[PDB]
Amino acid sequence: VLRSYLAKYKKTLIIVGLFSLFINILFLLPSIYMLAVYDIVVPSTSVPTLLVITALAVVLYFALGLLQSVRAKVMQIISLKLDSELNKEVFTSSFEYAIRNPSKASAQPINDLYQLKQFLTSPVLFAIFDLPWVPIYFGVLFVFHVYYGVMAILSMAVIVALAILNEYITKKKLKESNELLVRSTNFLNRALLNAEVVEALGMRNNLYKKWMNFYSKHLSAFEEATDRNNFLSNLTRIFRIMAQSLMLGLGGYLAIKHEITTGMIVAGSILLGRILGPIDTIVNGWRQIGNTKVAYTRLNEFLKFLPEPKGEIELSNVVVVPPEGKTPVLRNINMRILPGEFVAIIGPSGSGKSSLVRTILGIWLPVHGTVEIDGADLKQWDRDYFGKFVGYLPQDIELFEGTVAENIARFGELDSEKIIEAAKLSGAHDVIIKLPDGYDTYIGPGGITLSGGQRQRIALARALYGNPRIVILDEPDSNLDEQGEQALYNALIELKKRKVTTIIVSHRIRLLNLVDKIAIMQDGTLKAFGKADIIIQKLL
Amino acid sequence: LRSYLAKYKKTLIIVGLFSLFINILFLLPSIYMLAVYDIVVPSTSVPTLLVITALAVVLYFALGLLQSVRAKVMQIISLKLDSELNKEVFTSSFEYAIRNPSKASAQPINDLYQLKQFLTSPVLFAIFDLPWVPIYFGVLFVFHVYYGVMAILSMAVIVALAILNEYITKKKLKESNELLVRSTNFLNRALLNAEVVEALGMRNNLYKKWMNFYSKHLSAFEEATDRNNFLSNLTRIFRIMAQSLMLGLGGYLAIKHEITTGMIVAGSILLGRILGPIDTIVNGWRQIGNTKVAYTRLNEFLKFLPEPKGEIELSNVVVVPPEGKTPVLRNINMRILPGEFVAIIGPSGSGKSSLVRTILGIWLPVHGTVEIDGADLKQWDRDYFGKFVGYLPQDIELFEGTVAENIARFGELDSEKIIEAAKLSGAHDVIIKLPDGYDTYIGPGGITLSGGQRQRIALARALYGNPRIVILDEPDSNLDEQGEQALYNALIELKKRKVTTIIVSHRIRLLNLVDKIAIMQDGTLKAFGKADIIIQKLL
Ligand SMILES: Nc1ncnc2c1ncn2[C@@H]1O[C@H](COP(=O)(O)OP(=O)(O)O)[C@@H](O)[C@H]1O
Ligand SMILES: Nc1ncnc2c1ncn2[C@@H]1O[C@H](COP(=O)(O)OP(=O)(O)O)[C@@H](O)[C@H]1O
Ligand SMILES: [Mg+2]
Ligand SMILES: [Mg+2]
Repeated sequence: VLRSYLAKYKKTLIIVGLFSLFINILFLLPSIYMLAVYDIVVPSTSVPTLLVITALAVVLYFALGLLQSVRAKVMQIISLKLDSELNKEVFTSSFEYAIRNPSKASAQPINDLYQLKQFLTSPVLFAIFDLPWVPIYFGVLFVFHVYYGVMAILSMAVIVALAILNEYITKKKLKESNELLVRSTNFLNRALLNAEVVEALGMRNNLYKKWMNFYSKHLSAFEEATDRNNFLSNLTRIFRIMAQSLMLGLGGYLAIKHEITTGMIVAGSILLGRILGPIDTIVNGWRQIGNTKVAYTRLNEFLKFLPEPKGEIELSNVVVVPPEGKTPVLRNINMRILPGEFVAIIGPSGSGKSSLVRTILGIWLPVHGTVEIDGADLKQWDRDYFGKFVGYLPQDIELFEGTVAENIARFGELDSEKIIEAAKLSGAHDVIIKLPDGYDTYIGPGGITLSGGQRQRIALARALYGNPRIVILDEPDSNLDEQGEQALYNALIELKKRKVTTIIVSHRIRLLNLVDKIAIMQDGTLKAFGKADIIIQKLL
Repeated sequence: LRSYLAKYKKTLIIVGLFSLFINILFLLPSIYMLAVYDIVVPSTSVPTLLVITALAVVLYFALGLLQSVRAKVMQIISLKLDSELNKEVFTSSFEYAIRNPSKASAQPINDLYQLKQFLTSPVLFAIFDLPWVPIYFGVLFVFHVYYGVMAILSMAVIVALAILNEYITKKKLKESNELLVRSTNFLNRALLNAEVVEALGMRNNLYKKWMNFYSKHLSAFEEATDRNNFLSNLTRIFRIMAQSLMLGLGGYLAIKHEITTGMIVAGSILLGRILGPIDTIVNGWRQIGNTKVAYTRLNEFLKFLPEPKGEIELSNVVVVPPEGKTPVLRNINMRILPGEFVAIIGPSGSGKSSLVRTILGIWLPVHGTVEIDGADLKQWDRDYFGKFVGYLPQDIELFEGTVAENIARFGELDSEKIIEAAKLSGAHDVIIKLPDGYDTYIGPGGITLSGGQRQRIALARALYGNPRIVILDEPDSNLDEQGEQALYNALIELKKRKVTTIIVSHRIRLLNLVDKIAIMQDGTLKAFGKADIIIQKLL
């Protein structure tokens, strides 16, 4: 719905439409200064009247240019009010969207938003705004004589024809050529993440074959598109010259007879170059209209996605299907984790324990049943506020581009106090010291500039930042060393004495004692969930 | 460097000869205009009127052709340029992204797209007409002296406005573009971690951090277009006004005794062609601007361009990671004999993965040598070398595609070979339970798989091809009891196959199989000796 309405809010298009008209009227001046002169050459009044009409011409041209220059700065502001309102919604909606549709997710909505702003500022757009006021030119050429604009009609029927033809032989190629370019871009982006192994196992040429299934199909569309577009963009620019010259052909064949003023011989041809003018410039730069309309529809779809916790968690009749999953990954999960309770989630890798984690948090939505936090049904909590009360350390850690302090603070306001205790609790503090420029050390995208073991320590501090009521650690011991594990162990102990409801996905036995309740998963179903001492019995 | 590939082509002289003829053929619109006034003086009969018209039409049908061939050629020039640079950009991006992880993106492919667009665009044809503007200049002044002055004193005005347009946008187009890419890159990188973002609700927080790039892009995109358009507007109106002021002098010179009768218009027409190209240039200097950015960036991006028995040896090796000033490996000295196992243990951050990444030749040292069997400072072509090595990185780097493909390193799908590799790694047990097991669609990186499953497959890829050297960088992170048991069996079989295996792990079981052990600390190889010795001294 809002897809069109966000651009529809700007009603200045009439204010520019009304305005475009006034521009188009002054465009007659070069043609007025054509007839006005030959109505001065014959009467031979060179010294005075020409120069007034010259002054008239120059002055009106400054007025012409003035009424034409300010049109541009309006579309620019239109592009900003367009940008500012869409800018935030694009960046926020993308994160929520890239979880429901992880297959298709990139910064393309920005580049397309960028592509639109370019269209509004582009010269081709104004060439469209000049067209709805062409019937004025169609008239002034006809009021002088009927044999003239017959060419104007019959040339328009030929020029408009070529412009229409340019679409239907490139509409099917460009829309394809633009898209497959994005697929090739994304494929390379995803692959470049794994550049390390690609170089290790030298499988760059092997991936090149795989990459060619998208790129070779892009070129085949780009070649035909530009070729056919160039073929006809040339026919429209040259027909502007021939048709103008043919006006002299009939502007002489009918001017040797005094039906036409001796000066109107030329003025008639000029007006044709302007009736057929915008269409020429349109087809010449039709790719802008192409890619900005392709970029339009692309940014279009993307925008269609638009108390205090105490510790009780509950799952009732829960079935979860992962985004783009087809098959259910969690089947009939029934569990109630009381406040301040510890929970170890053990089991094999096919179990779906990270899925139970992701659905308890609310990352994944259950297709059946409900997830209740503090009895209250989840999805009623605000995503932005609910985050300050929960802690999360995923399996893939997921640190961000920024400094250590920023990361731990979830890129909130850097509270030198809050950050220290978070690092003191997680034990991350003793690692963050060693960094060149501790706490202020720059971490590359994802955390590439840091050891995975170090990353997880810092990733823990972030989880325990601001003393959350719920803590979900998903295999926080992967990549950790002896010290890092001792740190995690201490954090759990202190956390248990603070009475923080915690869930740890871990099979490390040293921490299994302080668990109270173990949950066993198997084949996407909750096989067992009871007191830890009771589960450990059943496990021997 | 990039230009030497453009300089390869000498067809630009054919562009020269053709563009030359175009400038001659562009005289007809005004010459035909003259031919009209020469019908009038004699009132030469009207069948002759349709004759010169017939001449004009047939001449224009040739004008369009010699001008559309340029479009047919420049179009072809862009393709043979692509096919020469296409693979080079793709294959180097992986090398580049390891040396330049900060600027690691698919951008260099996008810059290629921008150039191919520039060769096809109408704006480029305007540039090819400039060096023969003196032609129109000629007919204009040779006709009348006072006309030639206008053409000089006019050209100097648009050229002025055109040069103003340069150094008031040359500074912002570079920035407006550069930061939009870094805003793109930042988002993509940050969008990989959407899982936490949604969990901890820090999207608005990232937005504040992200605006340090986009707001600077907007302030650059805004000012660049505002300044550019204002100047482009002083060029479009000036062409219309300069053409009108030509008739201003065109009329004065008809009442004075001069042969200006009828060419009064032909001057304005020819002038419109002298000021024709530049008008179309400034109207779209954005393209020329962004292509110059795309040109240099892709040019800069392109500036970077027996069988092993299983003996590895490092000597005086000093390694500094990409984009770090400090060394991460300091004077590492060790030799791994063929078929010898090696455990790399040490505190987290001591530089184990670093020692791994340099043995494999991913990172290059600033000092010292990495020799494989013979003195071989990465003289191997990695495309051939990759067949002989197996690698399981800490981050378990799978790709979008089938398990089969991933295990085969996207080589030809050998129905047999994949399974033997899997049966070795123990992945075969796991791969089957997936629906249409061996031909499942693994999402990009393995999002559609449990990380615990991903590491099993990654081991199958490692082992596949019966590699001489096998490096496993912490292959037990996220492994089932069964999966850990599988890796244990895999290592046993590899030791019977006398493979030279380097396992980075501190697990109890593996240290017993591993023959020799290496202890790391502060990027210095603290120790390297027989396992039975070290293990006992770890008490
Ligand atoms: N992003 C995803 N999309 C679809 N299915 C998924 C996704 N991630 C995991 N799965 C499915 O869930 C299973 C793994 O569940 P997971 O929660 O990862 O268990 P664990 O925590 O033990 O690794 C796999 O069999 C896979 O089919
Ligand atoms: N990609 C990188 N860029 C720059 N420095 C790095 C990078 N990776 C690791 N380091 C540096 O090396 C140290 C850890 O080395 P690493 O190879 O991760 O050893 P380990 O794998 O045993 O942690 C860290 O202190 C960090 O400063
Ligand atoms: Mg998991
Ligand atoms: Mg490591």
